[PDB]
Amino acid sequence: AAAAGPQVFDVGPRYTNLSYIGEGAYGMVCSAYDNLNKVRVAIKKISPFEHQTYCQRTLREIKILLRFRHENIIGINDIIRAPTIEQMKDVYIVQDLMETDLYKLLKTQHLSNDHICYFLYQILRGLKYIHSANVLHRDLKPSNLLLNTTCDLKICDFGLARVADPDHDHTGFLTEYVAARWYRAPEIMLNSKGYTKSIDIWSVGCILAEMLSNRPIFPGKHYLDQLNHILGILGSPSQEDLNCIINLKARNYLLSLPHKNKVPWNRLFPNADSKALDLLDKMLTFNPHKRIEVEQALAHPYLEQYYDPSDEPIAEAPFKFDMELDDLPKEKLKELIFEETARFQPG
Repeated sequence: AAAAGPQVFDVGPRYTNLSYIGEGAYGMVCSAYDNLNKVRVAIKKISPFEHQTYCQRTLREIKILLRFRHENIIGINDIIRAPTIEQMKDVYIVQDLMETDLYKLLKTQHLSNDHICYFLYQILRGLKYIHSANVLHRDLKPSNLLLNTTCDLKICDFGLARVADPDHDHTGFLTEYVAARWYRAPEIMLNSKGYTKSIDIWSVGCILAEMLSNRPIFPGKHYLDQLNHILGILGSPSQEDLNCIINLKARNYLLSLPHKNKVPWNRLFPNADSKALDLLDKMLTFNPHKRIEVEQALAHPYLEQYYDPSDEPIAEAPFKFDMELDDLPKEKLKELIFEETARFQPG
């Protein structure tokens, strides 16, 4: 039983020279030498079967990532688990080794306008595929964007992902949310469950702004502070935009706030390409109805060096129906995880 910061990191025959590369979700991550493909790889140990919540996120992510096949979405190369449900306590997920992520890179590295353009292009190319599969990522943030040494970008972490459900998106004011505060669309704090594609475009807009300055654009300390940060830059919502918020607690909260004028993007980002700020403006639109769609963003002039819709594939097999994991008991979720991982068994 090969050990790492001894705990058990027991990874097949084929995965050797374990080097600890931090902590993940329900276990730890280590790089290793894939003795078959003769390439170094990332292996995540997942230990979720105790907690119903851990089981749902683990299954959701595995079902999505095995169905997706796209250059800008992290793939599962392999899954190591016991041959029986009884012996299965841990799952190991093998993925392409990505040396860094955009969080780590933004902490220390200035991005050129060309890198910002290329990274955004790749984010939106992967997001087009995701949305075309009727899936929302719901937790896009720099740490969920993996990069290698040749600047290939892959979206990861579909733990909070859901099938899109715009018909059922409405909710009351101050409804609890799980996804990273700083990347939350304004509507999440007002009247949205985050079941529409527009919530992911907002997150990408936030990431673009963070790429332009190396600092999060809306670093809210609390749930309503998130809103204050947003309205500090976009200014008070228009009457028309308020008219779309029929929820009285949310509308009267917004009406209670002092009037704020829009801060021009060119004032926050004086060194930024004007086309990037044009596209940022359209991604960070208050009204989710007026917010640019992924395919429109790809067609924006900022991305004209890369834009090729024939080379921006969509999903063959969208998740047409809700994945009803909400109140399956753990034991059902462990069996589905077992069944979902079966294709990787010599067995």
